[PDB]
Amino acid sequence: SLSNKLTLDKLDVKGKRVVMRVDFNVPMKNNQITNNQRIKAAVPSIKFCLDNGAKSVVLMSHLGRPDGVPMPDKYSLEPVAVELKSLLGKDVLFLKDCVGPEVEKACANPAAGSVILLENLRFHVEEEGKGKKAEPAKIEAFRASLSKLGDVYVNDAFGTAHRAHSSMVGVNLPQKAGGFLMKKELNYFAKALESPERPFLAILGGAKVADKIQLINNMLDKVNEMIIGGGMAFTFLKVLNNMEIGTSLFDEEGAKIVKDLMSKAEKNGVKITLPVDFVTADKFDENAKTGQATVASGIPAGWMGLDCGPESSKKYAEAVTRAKQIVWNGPVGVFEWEAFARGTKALMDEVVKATSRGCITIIGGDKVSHVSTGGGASLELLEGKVLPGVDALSNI
Repeated sequence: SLSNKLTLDKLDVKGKRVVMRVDFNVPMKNNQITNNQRIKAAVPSIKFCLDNGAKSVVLMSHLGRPDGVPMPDKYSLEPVAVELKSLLGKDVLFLKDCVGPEVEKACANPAAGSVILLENLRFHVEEEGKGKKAEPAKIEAFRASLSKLGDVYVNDAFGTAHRAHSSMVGVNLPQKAGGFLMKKELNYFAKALESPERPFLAILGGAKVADKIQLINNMLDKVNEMIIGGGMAFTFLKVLNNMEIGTSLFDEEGAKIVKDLMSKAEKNGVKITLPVDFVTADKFDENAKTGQATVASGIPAGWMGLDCGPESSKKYAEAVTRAKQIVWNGPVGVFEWEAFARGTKALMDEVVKATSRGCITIIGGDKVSHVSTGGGASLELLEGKVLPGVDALSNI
């Protein structure tokens, strides 16, 4: 909801220093970024600021969960600065901290047009307001320091909008505006949820049932169809079909409530699509020996299902084909491992094809309508919850 919040499009930034919270919390391997989507997504906001004469843009974010200990050897934002420099065609000055005298001096009056990226906010216990306990006078000093780094604050950190952390809710500046990414994300989910195109399909995958209960319930009140996929589905199939599932994931708490989810699906007229066949593995390994199973065959003892199989992909494809809107959150298989990526890659293929014929296609965690930068924050929007990062924006 941004009708009564200040937004970047109406913020005057000419000759002003902008401190901007972003979600640059990007997947990483051996200090190489493996998905730069979250960095690219902040670009419109940054460039609007530069193009309208900001004196500076100070970007701040966390990365991973270093729990309030400075971990520059493992969870440094420095690779992001390098990546952002390409994206912008502008020098990015990387500061090895995010608060204190040195950072304050670097941000006091930078050369016109400067883009500055601070180090991981979570190197300070005062950001989360807890660590692996915070002191109010320390949290206050942390926040007072971030508040010096610009004249105006912008929150473009949609992916972190569910976290009531100091950089998200604690910044004390007269004007705190929602960025273009904040707006775009909220608009898309608001349209999808309040004015859906129909049939409305949700594809939900993931490992467990018990932590997805509220999500599933809230989705059942809005959708026409739901795919339940990923390791979750083994819980449903053991309960509903007494499928023999081997060593695959089994949610003992979620098993107890599958009856109730299906009851809600039924009274709402929601067609549930579960997988019907599987790619099995002999261990939880990328280079495990692999096989095949169906619901009817069962999964042989000692083996686990790590991807859906080809007939499940035809069934998932039936539901995609009928859809005019799709919201997909969670994997249907362990696609980080190529042997177990076919179900996900096939489903992505159908979803891309649906976008080509006019289907609204929303993915979370240009061949689709909207690739969300929010995993958890979007999961929170889908369960009907408030976003502290949005609430804390200044009102008009």
